[PDB]
Amino acid sequence: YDIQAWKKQCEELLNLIFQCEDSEPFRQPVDLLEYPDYRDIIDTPMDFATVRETLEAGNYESPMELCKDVRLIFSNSKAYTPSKRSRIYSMSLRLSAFFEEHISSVLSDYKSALRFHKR
Ligand SMILES: Cc1cc(Cn2nc(C)ccc2=O)on1
Repeated sequence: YDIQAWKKQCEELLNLIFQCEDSEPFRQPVDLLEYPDYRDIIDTPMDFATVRETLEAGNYESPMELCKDVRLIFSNSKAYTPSKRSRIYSMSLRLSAFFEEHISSVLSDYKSALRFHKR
């Protein structure tokens, strides 16, 4: 029932994501010089360095907020892909499965801890 435990758990999961080869296209903001129409398709760019920085700055109140930003990385990849068979989009689907597999217990533990706090 540790209300704060999610933060270190998210730091560790981000470290695992950074060591994954599938995260390479998502580690830094999408290069607007290489994809000049990116902002015509994507309203809110997101990447894993921005997520890690937001977490380290103490600018996430809960793992749900972190999860919303990570999911935005994947939805942006899906929205920008010209094909569901593209390399970057295919990497995003594997990385998303890995993320969802690991974030589930973090969210469950946090919500359980908060319910215990308000019992
Ligand atoms: C994340 C992310 C990276 C890209 C942009 N992109 N990158 C390459 C190498 C080829 C096609 C292409 O669309 O789009 N979202």
